[PDB]
Amino acid sequence: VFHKIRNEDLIFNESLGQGTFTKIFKGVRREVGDYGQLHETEVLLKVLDKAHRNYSESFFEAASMMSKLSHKHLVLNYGVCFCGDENILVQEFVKFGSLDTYLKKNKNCINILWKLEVAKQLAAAMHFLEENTLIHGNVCAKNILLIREEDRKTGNPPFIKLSDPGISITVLPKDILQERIPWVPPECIENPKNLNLATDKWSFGTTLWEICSGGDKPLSALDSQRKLQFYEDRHQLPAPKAAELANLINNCMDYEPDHRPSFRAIIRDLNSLFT
Ligand SMILES: Cc1ccc(Nc2nc(N)nc(CN(C)Cc3ccc(Br)s3)n2)cc1
Repeated sequence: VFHKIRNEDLIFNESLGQGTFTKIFKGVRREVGDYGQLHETEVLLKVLDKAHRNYSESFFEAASMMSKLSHKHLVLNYGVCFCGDENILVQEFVKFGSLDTYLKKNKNCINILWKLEVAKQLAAAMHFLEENTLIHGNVCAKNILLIREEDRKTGNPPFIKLSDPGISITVLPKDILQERIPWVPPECIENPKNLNLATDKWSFGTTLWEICSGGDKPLSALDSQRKLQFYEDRHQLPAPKAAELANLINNCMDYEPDHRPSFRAIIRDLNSLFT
């Protein structure tokens, strides 16, 4: 059960765009913080129409269950505003935003070791979720949030978090799942009830492809029908431009869900690259 935030303490400043049946804003939350200090905290606001009751309930149940598992690589949600005809998730505002946009804005002038570090951090988050048997179901590079850039002087690496899960693919329209190929795995295209921890291993592979491809979207040239044929003919993605993780990508994007490796195994594989 999330902390309730009053509409009166939320200021909406910028309209940023949309997610899946959500509207996204930058704003400020007025709050009493540590030592009783009054703060105006920057927040990322995700707004759902309460008339889409099934979507809203799925969205907030997913955010709540994940926010019960505090972890350094899982986004902080401050709470929720049951805000009239809308329900609003109040999330921390991450300074550098989504990783796919970041990589594009930096023109993929990012070395493989940076990419490896981000993959290790995501894998650490996913291992924690796996140990907690919590399915995320929407792993993608847009949901990797960059808290801090690398600092070459100190040797500090970039630092990421994984965003909230959003509406479950067990509730979303089939057309949305197909648009989300190749993040949504083939078994969930066949039947969304096949959602399983194995789903996240597949999507982790697709996410690593995105990271290695500078924020390109795999299969962007394919409409939904060509994306179905992609899975029918059992194709794999092409090796990304930075090919060091291509084997891992393909091992995670296994058409047999039960064969996808555990996140402990994935981490050991990541740790073994470059001796
Ligand atoms: C330009 C800029 C810079 C930083 C941030 N900060 C941020 N903080 C959080 N917590 N999450 C996100 C990304 N998630 C996927 C929500 C969004 C979906 C669509 C958009 Br557009 S933002 N961005 C946002 C915009």
